[PDB]
Amino acid sequence: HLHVIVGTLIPLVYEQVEVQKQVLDLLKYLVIDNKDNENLYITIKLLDPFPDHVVFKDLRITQQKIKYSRGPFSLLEEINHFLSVSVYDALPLTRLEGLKDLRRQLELHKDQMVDIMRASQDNPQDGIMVKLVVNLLQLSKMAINHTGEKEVLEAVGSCLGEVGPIDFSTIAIQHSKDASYTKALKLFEDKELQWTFIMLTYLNNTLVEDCVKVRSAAVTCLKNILATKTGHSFWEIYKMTTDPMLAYLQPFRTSRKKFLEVPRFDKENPFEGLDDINLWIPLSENHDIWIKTLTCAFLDSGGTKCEILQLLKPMCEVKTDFCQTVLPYLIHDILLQDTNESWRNLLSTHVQGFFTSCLRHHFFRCCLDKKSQRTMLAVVDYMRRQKRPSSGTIFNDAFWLDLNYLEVAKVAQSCAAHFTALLYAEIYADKKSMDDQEKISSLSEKSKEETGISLQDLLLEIYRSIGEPDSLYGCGGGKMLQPITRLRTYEHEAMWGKALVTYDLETAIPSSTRQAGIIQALQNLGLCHILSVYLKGLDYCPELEELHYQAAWRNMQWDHCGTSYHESLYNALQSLRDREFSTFYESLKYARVKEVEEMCKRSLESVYSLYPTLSRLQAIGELESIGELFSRSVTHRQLSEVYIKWQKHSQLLKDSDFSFQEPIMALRTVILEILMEKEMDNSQRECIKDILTKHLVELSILARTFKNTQLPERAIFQIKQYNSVSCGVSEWQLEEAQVFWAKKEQSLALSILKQMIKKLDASCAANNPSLKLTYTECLRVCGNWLAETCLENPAVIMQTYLEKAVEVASDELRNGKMKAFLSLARFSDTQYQRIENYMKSSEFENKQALLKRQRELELDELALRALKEDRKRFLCKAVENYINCLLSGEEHDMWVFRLCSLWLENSGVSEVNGMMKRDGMKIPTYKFLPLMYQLAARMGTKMMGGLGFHEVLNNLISRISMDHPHHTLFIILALANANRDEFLTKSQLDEDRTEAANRIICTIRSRRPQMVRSVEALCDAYIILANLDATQWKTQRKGINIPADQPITKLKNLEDVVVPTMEIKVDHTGEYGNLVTIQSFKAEFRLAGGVNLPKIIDCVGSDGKERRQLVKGRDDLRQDAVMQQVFQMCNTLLQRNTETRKRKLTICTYKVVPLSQRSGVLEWCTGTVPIGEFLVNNEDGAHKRYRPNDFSAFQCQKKMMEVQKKSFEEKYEVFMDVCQNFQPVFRYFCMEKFLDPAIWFEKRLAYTRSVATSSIVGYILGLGDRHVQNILINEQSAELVHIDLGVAFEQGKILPTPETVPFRLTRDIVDGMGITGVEGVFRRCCEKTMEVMRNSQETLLTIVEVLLYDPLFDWTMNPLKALYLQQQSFNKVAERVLMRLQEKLKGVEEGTVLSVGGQVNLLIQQAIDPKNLSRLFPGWKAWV
Ligand SMILES: Nc1ncnc2c1ncn2[C@@H]1O[C@H](COP(=O)(O)OP(=O)(O)OP(O)(O)=S)[C@@H](O)[C@H]1O
Ligand SMILES: [Mg+2]
Ligand SMILES: [Zn+2]
Repeated sequence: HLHVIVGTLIPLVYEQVEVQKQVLDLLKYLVIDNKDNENLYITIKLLDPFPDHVVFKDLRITQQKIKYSRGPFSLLEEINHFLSVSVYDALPLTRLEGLKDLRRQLELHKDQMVDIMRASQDNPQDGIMVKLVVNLLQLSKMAINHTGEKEVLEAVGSCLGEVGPIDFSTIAIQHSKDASYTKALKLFEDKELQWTFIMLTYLNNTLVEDCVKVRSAAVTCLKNILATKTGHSFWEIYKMTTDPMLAYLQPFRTSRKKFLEVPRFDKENPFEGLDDINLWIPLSENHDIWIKTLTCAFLDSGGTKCEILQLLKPMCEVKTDFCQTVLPYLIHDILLQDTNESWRNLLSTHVQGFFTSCLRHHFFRCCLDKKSQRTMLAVVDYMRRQKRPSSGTIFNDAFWLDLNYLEVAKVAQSCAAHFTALLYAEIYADKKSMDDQEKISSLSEKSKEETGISLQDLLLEIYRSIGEPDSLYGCGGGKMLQPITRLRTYEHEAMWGKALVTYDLETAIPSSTRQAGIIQALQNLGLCHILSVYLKGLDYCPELEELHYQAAWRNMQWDHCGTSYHESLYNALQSLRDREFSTFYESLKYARVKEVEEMCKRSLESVYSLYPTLSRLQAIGELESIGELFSRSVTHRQLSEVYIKWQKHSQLLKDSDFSFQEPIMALRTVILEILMEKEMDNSQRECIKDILTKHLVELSILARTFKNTQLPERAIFQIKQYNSVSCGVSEWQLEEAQVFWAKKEQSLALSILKQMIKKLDASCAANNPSLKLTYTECLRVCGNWLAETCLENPAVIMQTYLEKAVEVASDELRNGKMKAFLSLARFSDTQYQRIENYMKSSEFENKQALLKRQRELELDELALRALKEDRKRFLCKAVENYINCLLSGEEHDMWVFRLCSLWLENSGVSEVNGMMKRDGMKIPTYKFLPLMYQLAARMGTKMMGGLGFHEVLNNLISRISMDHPHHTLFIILALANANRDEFLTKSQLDEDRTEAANRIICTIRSRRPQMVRSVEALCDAYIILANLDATQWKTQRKGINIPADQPITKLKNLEDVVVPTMEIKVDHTGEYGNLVTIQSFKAEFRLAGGVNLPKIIDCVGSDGKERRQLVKGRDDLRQDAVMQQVFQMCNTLLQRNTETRKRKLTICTYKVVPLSQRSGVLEWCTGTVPIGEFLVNNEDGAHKRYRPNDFSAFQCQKKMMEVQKKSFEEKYEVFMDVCQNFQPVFRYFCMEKFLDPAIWFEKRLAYTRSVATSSIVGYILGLGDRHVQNILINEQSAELVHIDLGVAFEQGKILPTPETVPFRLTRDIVDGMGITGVEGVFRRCCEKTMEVMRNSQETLLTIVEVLLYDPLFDWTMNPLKALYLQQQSFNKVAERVLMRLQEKLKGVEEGTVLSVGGQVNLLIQQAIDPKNLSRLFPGWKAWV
C-alpha cells in the first residue's frame, strides 16, 4: 500500500505549510529512515520518482541513490522499470515525473533504441517499444475527465513523439494481462470453482472502493459464499498459494458444523420472467437499469444449479459492472442444465431479436447504446469458448445458442472489434456452407436476400478497418466497378495520376470527398502551384480549411490567415518566424494534447491506427526541438548536432511507410528554409545551406526508393534554387543524374554524368580529398549505366570508367573502394562469361568442324590463341577485383560464391592460385563459412606445390578451422569419418579427401587437442547409437531406456564441445567464450516412426534447458545440409529486401549435422506436428472429428490406388468423386488452437505468408516429394516447416508418375488460408517473393552453380531411388538444370517472358488444377 499512500500524499505538499510539514515528515519516515529495512527496499525501488522541486530534494536524492544501486540503467532497463512501475497505477497524474524522465531518456539515447528494435525483431509481438506505446495510450485513456488530464496528455504526447512511426511488425495490439490471474485460473480444474475464484476476486477488489453501500454488499456476499461447501473447497484448493487476498478474507471465513445451504425455489413456469421482449431489448438510454433488471430476472426466476450465483444478488443490485461481468456466467449455468432445449430456443430467439434490433437504421426499438451491445458481444464471446455438454468440436461449441453470426459480426464491426467481426463472419460462412451441403458472391447475394447484409461488403469493411494492405486485394470483386472502390485502390497503390483523373471525372461522388481527394492527389504529385491556384479558384467543411492550412504551411505562403492540427502547425511556424515564442509553444502544446486525445478516444484495436498520430507527434516534437535553437544564438555545433539527431531518428524509421515519413521530411525542409531566411549571417548561412542540401538529397533518395519521381525533381529544383552552382562539381548533381535515370530519361542522365566526369578530370587529377569520392562514384555509375544501355563497347567502358574509377580510389573512401572493386569485377566476369559461352557454343564447334573437312588453319589457331589469352586476362582481372572487394567491406559478402566458383573451375591457372595465395588469404575467415561444405569436399592431395591448388586450399581450410572451430570441425571430421560406420559396428578422390581431412584434423588437434578428442568421442557415440537396432521396440511409444553398453550414456560434462544441433552465431573474433556446452544425455530415447525407426534423444546443455535431437541411421543427410544452406542464403536475401522484411517472409530451417556416409544427426523441431498427422489421422484426425459422414481417408486412398491402372478420364472422374466426398477441414487448426480473435488472425496470417514463401522458394529450387508427412506445422506459431529435402531441382518429374505441380497447394492448404483462399495475402506474398528472387538472379545462380558441381552432392535421380520413392552426361544434365533455373529466375516460361504477377498466376493455376492433381501418385494424397 506504500505506492498508494505516496501518490496520495505527494499532491498535498503544495496545499499549505501546515499540512506540508505533516506530509513531508510522514514521507520522510516512510522512505528516508526506512532504507535499512530489506522488506520495503524493493517497494521503494519500484516507486514513482518524486517531482523535481526544492521541497523534494532530499527525497529525490534518496530515491535516486536507492534505485540506481548495483549499477546504472540503460534505455531498455529504464523502459522496463517504467513498465514495472506502471504495473500498479492508482491515478494517472502520479506518473507525470516518470513520464518526463522516460521522455528525457528516450531523447538522450536512440542508438540503444535501434539496438532494442533489432533485438525485438525475432519476436515482434513481445516487442518492448509497442508495449510501451500501448501502455502510454492506456494511461492517457485512464486520464480522461480528471484533474490532471492535460498535463498527462502533454507528457504522453511528448514521449510518443520520440519513438515516432516505427514499424513494429505487429498488427494486433496485445493488452497487458496479469500472469498470476492466469496461473490461478489454471489451478482450478472445475468450472464451479473458477466462478467462485473470479467472484471472490471481484468482491475483494470492490472492498477497496469508496462507496459504503457496495462494501456492505461485498462483505455480505463474501460471508455467504465462503460459508458454502463450494467456498470451503475453493479455500482448500487456494490456501497453498501466496496472495494477499488469503489474508484479507481470513476474518470472513468461519468454521461451522453445517455448510450454508441455498433454499432452491422453483416457480410453476420458470420461463415467464425471461419471455418478455421489452426485458431483452432496452431503449436508447437506461442501460444500467436494463442490465440490472436482466440480471435480476435471470437470478430470481431461472433455476441455477450453482449456489454461488444465487448469493450474488445483493452485489448485482448495487453495481452495474458486476451485472455485466456475471451475466455470461448466469447464461452458461442455465444452459448447462437445460433439458428439451427450451432454454436454448428461448435464449436463441431473444438474443437474435436483440441483435436484429441493434442493426436497424426512429423505430420502436433501435439505436441501442454501445454498452449493451458490448455486453451482449461479451456474452457471445464467453459462450463461444465453453465446451458443450455433448463434447464435440470448437465449431460445435460456437453454437451454444442458435445465432445468425452475420448480424453478430456486423454489430461487432460497428463496435470497432474488427478481429472478432472477421472471425464471426468466417463462422457464419462456414455454417451457411454446412447447412447448404445438407440439402463468396453467391453467399453475399443470399445473405443480402434474407438478412439484408452482404458478406463481401462486410468483409471488405472489416479488412479496411484492420489496415492490412495485402488483405484488401482478395476481399471480393462485386463492387470493383464502383468509382469509390477504384479510387481507394488507386490511393492504396499511390497511383496518383489515375486517382486524380477519376476524381475529376466522377461527379456522383460527394463534393467534400471529391475535392479532398483532388487536393491530396495534386499535393502528392508535386503540383504545388497548380494546387494553390486550384484552391484560389474554389474560393468562389473543416476538411477544406485543413487542406488549406496544410498547403499554406507546405508552400510557405505565410499570408493565408477548435483549432485543428495543420492549422496549429501553420500558426506555430508563423509565430516562429515572428519570434513569438510563447504562442509557438502554446500552439505546439495544444496540438500535442488534441492529437493524443483524438488517438485515445478510439478503440485501439490494430497497430496500423497508431502510425499517423505517431508521425504527427514526431513532427511536433521536432518543431519544439528547433524552437529553442531559434530562440538563442545559432552555432555550427548545435546545427550539426540537431542534423545528426534527425539522421539517427530517420534511421529509426527505415521500414516505415512513405505516407508517414513524407510529412516529417516536408516539415524539416520548411524548417531549414525558414532558418536560412532568418539567419542574416554569411558564416552560418553556408552551414545552413549545406544542411538543407544534404536533407534535400536524402529526401530525393527516400522518394526514389519508393518509386516516386515528382518529389525528387522538386527537391533537385529547390537545391538548384538555393545551392547556385558555378564550380560544376557536387554530390547533388550526381543525385540529379540518378533522379533523371529513375525517370527512364537515360540520355539526360548520361549527358549530365559525362559532363561531371569531364569537369572533374579538367579541374584536378583526383587530388582533392573531398572530391575523390564524388569522382569515383561518377565514374563507376557512368560505366555501369553505359554497360546497361549497351551504348559503348566493353573496351571503352573498362578502360575509361571502371578501371579509372578503381585507380582514382576514411570509412566512406573504404566503401567507395569496395563498390568500385565490385563493379570492375562484375564487368570483367561478364566479359569472361561471354568469351566462355562463345567457346562452348555450338556455333564455335560448327565453325571448327567446317575447317576440319592451309592458311585457314593458321588463322584459326591464331584466333583461338588470342581468344584464350583474352579469356585468361578477363579471368585474372575478375578474380583480383573480387578479392579486393571482399577485403574492403562486408556488404557484398555473398560474392564469395562467385569468387570460389571462378577459383574452383580454373584450378590449373597459376595466376588465379597465386593471387588467391597472396591476397586471398588476407580475406577474413568467417566469409568462407557458407561455402565450407564445398571447400572441404574439393580438397585433396594431388596438386602439391608452392602454387598448387590443393596446398592453397588446405591452408585456407586450416586457417578457417583455426579461427572458427565450432563451425568447421564437424564437417571436416565427417569427411574423415565417411567409412567409420562399419569399423565402429564391427576411389582415388575419396582417399585423397580422407587424407586431407586427416591432415587438417591433425593440425587442429595440434592446436586444440582436448576439443578434437571430445568431438571425436561424441561423433563415435552418435554413430554407435545410430547403428543400434530398434525393431525390438517398434510398437513401443512411451520411451525406451538406452542400453548401458552404449558409449553415449557415459559421456558427461563435455565443456569443450558445443551442442552440434544448436545454431551458433558467427563471431568475427575467435573467442567464443560464452557458449552452451553438452553436459549429459537423458537415459530415455523415443521413436519417431518410419521405415528405419530413427531415435529421438534429449541433450541437456550447460544450462537447465535441453534440446531434442533426431539421430538417423542408414540415411544421407548431406543433401539436407546443403538444402538448409540454400534456405539460409534465401532467408538472407529475403531479409535484406525491404518488402519481404516488412512481411517477415522467411523459410523455417533446422540445423543438420551429417556424421558419415549413412549416419547423421539433426535438430528435432519442438511443437511441430505433421499436417498429415493432424488431418488424416485414423483415430483423432480432423477429417474424422469434423464431417464424420464423409469418406474416410482409407476409402479415398483405396479408390485412388484402384484407379491407378485405368486411363486419364477414369482417374479424373474418380478424383472428382473423391473430392466431392472429402471436404477440406484444415481451417479449424487456428480456430481450435487460438481462441483469441487477434491471436487467431495473426497466426493465420503467419501461416499464409509461410505457405507463400515456402511454395515460391521450393518452385525456384524445383522442390519435390512435398507430401503430407514431409511438411510440419508449428503449433505455437502456425508456420510450416519443410523436411526431407532429398528430391529437388525437378528430379521428381523424372520419376514414374511424374510430379506435375510446382508445389503443394491442395484444398486443405488453401482452406487454411481463410475464406479468401489464394486471393489477397497469398498472391501478393508470392509476388513479393518472386520479385525478390528475380532481383537476385545472379547470386542465386552462382550459389546453385557452386552447389551442383560439388562432387559429394548426390542430387541426380537414379532408378534405385526412383523405385524407393514410390512403393559425361552429368555435365550436360547440370547445364540443363542451370539453364532451367535461369529461365525460372528470368521469368521465361515455355518460351514466353512473363511478369512476376503472370508467373505467379501460372504457378497457382498449375498447382490448384484438378487435372494435374488426378494424375499424381496416390501416395502424394492430392485430395487432402
Ligand atoms: N526436423 C524434424 N522435426 C520433427 N520431426 C521430424 C524432423 N525430421 C524428421 N521428422 C519426423 O521423423 C519421422 C521420419 O523422418 P524421415 O526423415 O521422413 O524418415 P523417412 O526415411 O522419410 O521415412 P518416412 O518418413 O516414413 S518416408 C517422421 O515422422 C517425420 O515427421
Ligand atoms: Mg519423410
Ligand atoms: Zn433509431
